[PDB]
Amino acid sequence: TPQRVREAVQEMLKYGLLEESHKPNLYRSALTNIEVVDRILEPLDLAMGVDEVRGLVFVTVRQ
Amino acid sequence: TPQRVREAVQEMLKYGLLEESHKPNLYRSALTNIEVVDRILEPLDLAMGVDEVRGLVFVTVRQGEVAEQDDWSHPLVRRQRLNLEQSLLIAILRQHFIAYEQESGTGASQALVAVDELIPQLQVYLGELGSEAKERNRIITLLDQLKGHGLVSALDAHDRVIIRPIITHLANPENLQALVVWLREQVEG
Repeated sequence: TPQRVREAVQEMLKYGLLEESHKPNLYRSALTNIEVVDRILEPLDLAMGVDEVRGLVFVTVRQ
Repeated sequence: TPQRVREAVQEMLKYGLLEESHKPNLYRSALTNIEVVDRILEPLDLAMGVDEVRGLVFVTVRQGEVAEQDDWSHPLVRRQRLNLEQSLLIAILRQHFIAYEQESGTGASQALVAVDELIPQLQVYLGELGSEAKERNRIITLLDQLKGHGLVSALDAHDRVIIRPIITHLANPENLQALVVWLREQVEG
């Protein structure tokens, strides 16, 4: 598991959201690794939602 | 991922610890899945400690490949640090817990200590205040601050407090040795 992917996952789980204007590196890491983030968050019953209009990465309770 | 594993991990993260005497099923679910929980918590820089003698499952900050981390700069840590007065009170509570545990056998019990018993022992170190009310309020404030870290419980109607078992892992001989070395360095300069 890449270090950048782990850092982005930690930041997303902590702050609950990711913005490209604030953290371009984590946003790019998570945007290009959507399948990786989904696989990571599946055991936690969580899913990642992406709004590329505003560069907003959020978490939703998958069900 | 099994439902029991996810539920146990989420509950343990929510509360910070799992005790068999309170949550036996969750304790059984988490104890038999050491590798699964380790894999789950590895990306989050967290680790699981198990004490089957005391039947406790606790969560600690995983040690990365850094010589000094201070163990408080982790983003998910919300607790504040511990000063000398709280540390001395914790040491007193650990001595009392050792006394309670040595004369203990088969059966379920808890470590209960009254405030008035602890009053003179801490008076020996800190000193003596003019009024008993001032000392009692100081003790109450210290106990409340320590309860904010999940080490004791709320005072009962008979002026007693219950010591949580986690202090045993908080006051392990390695941490005690580190604190003793640090205090020795502080006093000598």
